Amino acid sequence: XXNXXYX
Ligand SMILES: *[C@@H]1O[C@H](CO)[C@@H](O)[C@H](O)[C@H]1O[C@H]1C[C@](C)(N)[C@H](O)[C@H](C)O1
Repeated sequence: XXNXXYX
């Protein structure tokens, strides 16, 4: 799960 980036 979670997410992140940076785009
Ligand atoms: C993004 O995740 C890293 C790893 O857990 C943390 O060290 C970091 O503090 C975190 O960044 C925060 C601050 C930011 C970039 N303004 C965003 O709100 C993110 C989602 O959370």
